Amino acid sequence: LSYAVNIVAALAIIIVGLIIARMISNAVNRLMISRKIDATVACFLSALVRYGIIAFTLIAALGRVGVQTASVIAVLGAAGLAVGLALQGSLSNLAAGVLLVMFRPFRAGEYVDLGGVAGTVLSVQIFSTTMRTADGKIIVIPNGKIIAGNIINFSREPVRRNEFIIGVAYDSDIDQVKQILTNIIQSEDRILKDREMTVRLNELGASSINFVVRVWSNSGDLQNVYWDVLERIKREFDAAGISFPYPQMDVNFK
Amino acid sequence: LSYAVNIVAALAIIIVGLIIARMISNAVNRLMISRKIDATVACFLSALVRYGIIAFTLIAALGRVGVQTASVIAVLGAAGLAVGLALQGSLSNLAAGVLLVMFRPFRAGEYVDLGGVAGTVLSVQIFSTTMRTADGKIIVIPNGKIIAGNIINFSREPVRRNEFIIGVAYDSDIDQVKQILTNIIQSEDRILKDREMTVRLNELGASSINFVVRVWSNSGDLQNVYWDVLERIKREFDAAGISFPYPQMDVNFKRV
Amino acid sequence: LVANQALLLSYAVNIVAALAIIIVGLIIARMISNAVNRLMISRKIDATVACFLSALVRYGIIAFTLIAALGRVGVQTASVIAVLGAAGLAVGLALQGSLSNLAAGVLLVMFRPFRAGEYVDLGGVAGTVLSVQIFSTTMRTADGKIIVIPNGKIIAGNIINFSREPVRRNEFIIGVAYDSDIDQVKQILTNIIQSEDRILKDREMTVRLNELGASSINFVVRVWSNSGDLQNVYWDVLERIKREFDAAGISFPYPQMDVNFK
Amino acid sequence: LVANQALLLSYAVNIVAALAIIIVGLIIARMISNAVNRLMISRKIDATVACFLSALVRYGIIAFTLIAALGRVGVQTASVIAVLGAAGLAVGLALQGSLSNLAAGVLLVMFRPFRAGEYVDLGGVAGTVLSVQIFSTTMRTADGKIIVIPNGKIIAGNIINFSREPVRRNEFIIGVAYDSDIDQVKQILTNIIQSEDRILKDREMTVRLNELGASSINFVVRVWSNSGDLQNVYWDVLERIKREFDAAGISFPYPQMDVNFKR
Amino acid sequence: LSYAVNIVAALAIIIVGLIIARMISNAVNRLMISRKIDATVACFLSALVRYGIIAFTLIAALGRVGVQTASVIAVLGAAGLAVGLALQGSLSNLAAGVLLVMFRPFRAGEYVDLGGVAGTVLSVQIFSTTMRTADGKIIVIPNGKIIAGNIINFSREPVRRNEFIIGVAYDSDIDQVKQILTNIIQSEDRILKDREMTVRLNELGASSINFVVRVWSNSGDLQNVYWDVLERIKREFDAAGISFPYPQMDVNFKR
Amino acid sequence: LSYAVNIVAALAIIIVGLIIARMISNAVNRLMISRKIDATVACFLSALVRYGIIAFTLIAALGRVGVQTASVIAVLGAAGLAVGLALQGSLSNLAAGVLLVMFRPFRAGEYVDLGGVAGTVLSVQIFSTTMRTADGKIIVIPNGKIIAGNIINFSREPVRRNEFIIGVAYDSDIDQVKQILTNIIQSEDRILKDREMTVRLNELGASSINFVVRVWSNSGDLQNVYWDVLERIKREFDAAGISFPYPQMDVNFKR
Amino acid sequence: VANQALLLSYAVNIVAALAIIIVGLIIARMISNAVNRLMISRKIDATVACFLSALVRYGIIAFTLIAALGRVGVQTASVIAVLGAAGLAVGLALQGSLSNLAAGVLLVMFRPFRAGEYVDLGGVAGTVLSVQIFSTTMRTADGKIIVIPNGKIIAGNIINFSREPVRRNEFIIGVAYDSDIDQVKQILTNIIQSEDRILKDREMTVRLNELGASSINFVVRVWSNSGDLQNVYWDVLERIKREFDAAGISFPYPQMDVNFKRVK
Ligand SMILES: CCCCCCCCCC
Ligand SMILES: CCCCCCCCCC
Ligand SMILES: CCCCCCCC
Ligand SMILES: CCCCCCCC
Ligand SMILES: CCCCCC
Ligand SMILES: CCCCCC
Ligand SMILES: CCCCCC
Ligand SMILES: CCCCCC
Ligand SMILES: CCCCCC
Ligand SMILES: CCCCCC
Ligand SMILES: CCCCCC
Ligand SMILES: CCCCCC
Ligand SMILES: CCCCCC
Ligand SMILES: CCCCCC
Repeated sequence: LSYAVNIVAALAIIIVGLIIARMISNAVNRLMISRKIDATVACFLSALVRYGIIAFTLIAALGRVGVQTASVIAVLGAAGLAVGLALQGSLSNLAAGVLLVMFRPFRAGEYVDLGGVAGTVLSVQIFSTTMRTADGKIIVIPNGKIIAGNIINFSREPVRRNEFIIGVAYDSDIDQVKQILTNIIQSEDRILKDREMTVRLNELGASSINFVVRVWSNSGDLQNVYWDVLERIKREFDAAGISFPYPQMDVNFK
Repeated sequence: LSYAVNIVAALAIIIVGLIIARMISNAVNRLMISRKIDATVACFLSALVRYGIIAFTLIAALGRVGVQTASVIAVLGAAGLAVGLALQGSLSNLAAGVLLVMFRPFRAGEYVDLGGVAGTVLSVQIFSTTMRTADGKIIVIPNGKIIAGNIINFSREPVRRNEFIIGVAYDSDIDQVKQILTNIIQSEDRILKDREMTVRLNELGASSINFVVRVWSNSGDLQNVYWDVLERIKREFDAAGISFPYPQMDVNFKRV
Repeated sequence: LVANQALLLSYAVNIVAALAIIIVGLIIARMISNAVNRLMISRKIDATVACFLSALVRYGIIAFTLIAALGRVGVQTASVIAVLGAAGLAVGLALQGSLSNLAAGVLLVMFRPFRAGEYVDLGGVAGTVLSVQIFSTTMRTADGKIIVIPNGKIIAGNIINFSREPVRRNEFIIGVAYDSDIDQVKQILTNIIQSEDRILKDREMTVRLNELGASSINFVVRVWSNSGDLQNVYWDVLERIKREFDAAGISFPYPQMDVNFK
Repeated sequence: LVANQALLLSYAVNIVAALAIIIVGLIIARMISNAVNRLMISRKIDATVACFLSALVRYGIIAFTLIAALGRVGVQTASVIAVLGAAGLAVGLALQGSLSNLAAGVLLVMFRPFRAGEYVDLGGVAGTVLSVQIFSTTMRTADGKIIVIPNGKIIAGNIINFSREPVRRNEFIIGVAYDSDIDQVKQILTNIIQSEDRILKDREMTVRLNELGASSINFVVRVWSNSGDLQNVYWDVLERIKREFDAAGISFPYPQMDVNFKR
Repeated sequence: LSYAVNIVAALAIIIVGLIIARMISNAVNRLMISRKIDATVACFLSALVRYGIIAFTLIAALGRVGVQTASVIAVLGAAGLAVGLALQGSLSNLAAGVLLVMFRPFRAGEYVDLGGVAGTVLSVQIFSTTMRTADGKIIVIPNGKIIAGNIINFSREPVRRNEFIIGVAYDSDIDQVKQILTNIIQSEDRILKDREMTVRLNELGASSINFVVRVWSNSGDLQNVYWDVLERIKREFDAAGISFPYPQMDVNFKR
Repeated sequence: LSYAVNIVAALAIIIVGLIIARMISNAVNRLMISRKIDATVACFLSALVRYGIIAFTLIAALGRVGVQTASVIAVLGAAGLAVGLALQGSLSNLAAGVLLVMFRPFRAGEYVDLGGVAGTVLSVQIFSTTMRTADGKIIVIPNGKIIAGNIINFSREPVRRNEFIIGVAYDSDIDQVKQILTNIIQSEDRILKDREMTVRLNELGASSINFVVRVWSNSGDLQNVYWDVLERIKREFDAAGISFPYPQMDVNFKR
Repeated sequence: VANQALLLSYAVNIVAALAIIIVGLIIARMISNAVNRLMISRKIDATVACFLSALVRYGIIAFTLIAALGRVGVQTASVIAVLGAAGLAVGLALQGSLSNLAAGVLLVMFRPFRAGEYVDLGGVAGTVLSVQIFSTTMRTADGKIIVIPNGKIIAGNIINFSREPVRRNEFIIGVAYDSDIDQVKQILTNIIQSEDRILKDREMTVRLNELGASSINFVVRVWSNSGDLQNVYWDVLERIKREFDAAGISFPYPQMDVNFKRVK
């Protein structure tokens, strides 16, 4: 009879194998964490070391009860592949997560645009990243999607550039317009003077002459510099009698 | 002759194998559920443990009736692959379902936007999620599709931000306009005063000066704060003689 | 080789055995694969799922049979697997789309996101479901067109169901001249929706100034009715708004423009 | 090796046997694969399905034949599988699109979402179906263009069929000036569609104020007719709406604008 | 020592195999071309018959110098796969080329639209098709791309259909307008009279009443029938005092 | 002990194999280049012949130190596959490069449009093609991308066709307009007279009658013929009192 | 306790298995560094030499594990299967990065752009800062930092604004329908003749280009050095304005002929 002996041996092997798997796979895990390898990378790789051993164990254990060696590979292969398909997206997001943490194209707290979606990063989870839009919406984007696309970071550079486009009537003095605009941006102290300070006639529009003005400020200042400068342009041009034209039209009666 | 003995043995093995499969695969299932592993994950994995054993059983059983060991693998392989292709989408939705339950980017009852489709979540089924739009339509979105895309959640933050853009005639007093607007948002108690309260000249438009106003309120209040504040802006500006301009045009006459 | 006929009829026996095996195998395949099919159908498993799975049980046995049968005429065991493998794969590619539609068909039947007779929108295509066939779903548009959409395509996308909820919501946006009394406009609109008995009064009844438009003030009105009523409530309420505002001297403004002569 | 000719003609026998096997195999392939083909066609299985499946039965046998034939000249059994495998795979890739179109062709014939002669819209392309070939479908547009669409592309997408239903629905949207009598407008329109005998009276006959437009009030009119009638019912009804409204002094407004002068 | 004998045998086998490959693969090629099988199909399939034999030869030849039988399959497999990837697009274009030749959805000289690109087909090469646009641009489209998409053929039907849409002022006589238009298309002999001849009030536009006119002519005539008919519509309506309205607008003053 | 002998033999085999690989793979390379096979094709294929031999060498060499024959295949397989994935895009661009050189849908110096990007081709590198836009931008497009899409060639045909669309007021004499336009294109010698010379009333527009004019010139002339002809149309119509209408509108007053 | 002949008997294969792993790991280190130095010294790219050396390393660890696990009875096909799966798992996870890695090499190797050049990579323009292992960083004209994956970059078009030393401005000027075509051209030609930053040995187009709805449109095309392009446009444009105003050439507003009626 002595089938009983193989059946208990098969269980013994499974038990001994499961235990020797736990320890070898923790040993390797501590070893990589202590060598400053990423926690998730060390985790993922240790999990493989674990199941590699369970696999070898099942092969030997099922082997002793006559289950053939190719059959175990085939079956486990299928199982692995089934799990593989189910875990596929997550595995990809997992990896992206590691790379975002590892290379930090953005950091929690930075305003970014990830595929036409902008807001301030809260956190980068294992599989996805959370951000808060300027108006309090919480957006959750999968890590894989993020890393496949462009990452625009508004916060990384300390200094940024406003552009104004102002339209004035076709009969404005080009010199006066420029002078006034230049005075405005000269007197604004939040405008960096050691950088570009463009003030030019840019376009001959349908109903107006368009002047471009480009001026750098610190990120923090950018918003208010625009608003403040714009209000001055309004008041100054009104004072100087420079017209902001409405839509124009020549009409020919019959 | 004694082929009969292999044929009965083959059946015996199938029967004994099917029974020993049931129990080993339930044992492992209860073990996972009791260790607080997800019900669907524990189910999926147990189903594999089950068929792994049926596979080993069929190999040994068909083996004893002379069907070769590689033939059984090939055939079962093909079958598995056939089923694999058919079950592929669902398997992916199944997994997404687990992750939505597990990480709860949204919860039943939250207003969300899943790929340009907005409404309040009813439930997250095994393969798909159901929501009701603001006007009573029921939308059913596959879980996989949801988790591949962005998940905008309107309900998660307690505090949210209205923006108003008001256009006034080019001859309005910038100071007056701002003052009035500021008085309106100061006197509204549903507007959080410890947060942003922006009131600025924002744009020199074709026919109007455009002021932006940005003010935070609780999610619940957001809708009505907008409506209420807007109606006041109208009445106040009308009282103060601030003009909401119609489209403008300078026309220069001639005769042919 | 006239005289060398001991090893001749010797082959004949394998050739007949090979046929015998094919025949016996084909018969034992039919029965085992029907037995399994009845077993599933009787255990309340879907007819198509039970069919699909039984078909596999069938060909698995024909495969084993061909291997053994071709085997006894010397065709090697790996060759039969390779060849059948290729054949299977060829059929596999040809049947791929259908297999996917087949599965979607099962799931639409099984979970019924929609039911025959419901107005639905499947990927920007709306109409009333007629049936869900094995591979595709048929619907009739509001104007009598028959659209046939593959099941797989349906289940991959969103399914908007107009019919599932018993109660639905109309939105009206009405534009009135900038000199209208905000209070009067609201009052009139509120009277209209109060007096409409098909408008559910225990639900939202919004009437608000919504937008300061280029040429008009825009009021939003939002009011729930039963699905069946929704269409006619809109039409009826809209006609009243027209007649009432006209009576009250509330102007629906045309496009506006201030023109400055030069 | 002049004298060493015992082992020479010894190879000749395998070489002729190899050819004999190829020949016998090719012949036994032809017949077995025709036998199966007639069997399917006679059992009312599709001609193309029966063809495709028979072609596999054929080459399966040629494959077994080549293995045994090349085998008897020492070419090893795994080598033949590998080589034929590659060849098969090469052909596989080249034939892939067609194989998919072939299958779609079968399904279009088999389920007939459309039939030759029906006006259909296949992925934003409309016209009257001429035929469904093995790999693609041909249609003629309303203005005489011939479009050829691959079968696979057709079956992956929506199939809108204009011809399947016998009865279809016109919608008219008519804009009248803001000072029109809502009752009069409706009455006139209703009279027009009542007196049109090609408009089915047992079905919807909607005539409603639908939209308050920028320059006009818009009335919707919806009325069912037989497919054949649909075109002319629209034209005929529209012309009447014009003449009737003109007679009744109901104005079709031009674009409107209030203009406020200054200097 | 006698390794030298295996090494020469290995070369002998390679040489004998290469020669027996050439002939068997030409024999098969002539057999197919003579049985009216496509030149490219017969070529492609013969090339496989060739390398199948070189493969068997290398296996046996490398075998007699001790290189194991699975190793040769693995290595050649890899090589084949490397070439496979590089040749993948072309193989697909090759096949499309065959099918375009074989089924001729279009023929050289026909005006066609292949995926929103129109012009007159010059030729269908092995991998791609060349056409000349109406204004002398040469477009080269890959065969695979062509066969995956729609093929609109303007030249296949002998008879085609013009549509005119004419806008007239809201005060035009519907009967007069129709009559005039009908007279114009009746008197045009290049307009097929046994086919559709639609002349109807089609649309109540913002500034005009729009009449549709639909009339069939031969492909060759279509262009000039349109131009000629259009000029007559202009002259006739002007003569009859039917107005082609400019953009309209009702303006309501104040100040 | 005599493990040392296998270890040195293993190295000997690697060395002998590497050397016999170099020569066999150069021999094949010269053979192809001398038979007028493309330099890149001959290169790619020779590289395979090389590594095939290194593979056989490693199998035999690692074999003699006890590393099993299936293990070497598996490992090298994986390595090959790793390199395969990394080299995949380039391999595809490589092949496209060959085909663009080989079939020359365009040639350096031709103005072409490759997927909505136009300019003059500078060169076709191994993996990508460089062009200069009309305004001095250098665009670099991967070869694979190019060959997958349409290739519009402006330079290939020697003769090309201008189309002018001119709008004149609704009260213009159709005959006069045509006559003037015809005189203009008759007197232009850079307009080929043995080809199409269309001058027709084409469209009844909202504010104007639109005449189409279509006339062929040599590629080189096309640009300036358009400019020159257009300026004449302006001066001639002004002289003849033919009006280029501004936007039109009928306005109906109320109070 | 007594059955200890076959007990310590296993211990030897277990220590041998470890010995093999250790000896294999060490002989892997050196062989894979030896190959790495060999490539780097032969002027092979640092990343290519790295990637290939890493394969040489693990190939040896693989052979080592097979032999080591082999001596403790773990069968030779099992080790291949298991390592295969592991490799494949890692393969999938590393797939995107592997593709970006390769693109990184090719961008460095062929330099379609160089740090400091203004480029447009898939409708995104700015000046390149650096090309990292997996991605490229650029700064937009207004101070935004964009990070684009290398693979995405090489799959698409690369427009380089900085590579050519000479570039071409186009001006389109609209003048009233009653302007003298000759005068307009003459003035424009004088402007571009007198601008010294405009290359005179190259195209200098000034033509009537379009008969627009409300204006005649003249095109002007003129080459300058990359550095000059911006300011040449601005300067030339301002002159066109002042000159035309002086010469009484009108920049027309939108035009319309209006035909009055009196409804009743
Ligand atoms: C290889 C994993 C150890 C951490 C690497 C950190 C790299 C920083 C790149 C900026
Ligand atoms: C394989 C033969 C079965 C034919 C199916 C017919 C279906 C008819 C539906 C209209
Ligand atoms: C095997 C049949 C299960 C059906 C699921 C029902 C869910 C609504
Ligand atoms: C393997 C290094 C080659 C580098 C070639 C450089 C081409 C510009
Ligand atoms: C599929 C779920 C995996 C989660 C690991 C934390
Ligand atoms: C880690 C769990 C694997 C199966 C998920 C469905
Ligand atoms: C739960 C049913 C099994 C899947 C076969 C389609
Ligand atoms: C074919 C889908 C199977 C259903 C499992 C719940
Ligand atoms: C039922 C027919 C099988 C499909 C082969 C194309
Ligand atoms: C008809 C045989 C297939 C040929 C592929 C190019
Ligand atoms: C690629 C050619 C296939 C033709 C089958 C009729
Ligand atoms: C037929 C040539 C082989 C392809 C290598 C680019
Ligand atoms: C990539 C080379 C293929 C060329 C065939 C003529
Ligand atoms: C020639 C280098 C091989 C590819 C590794 C990135």
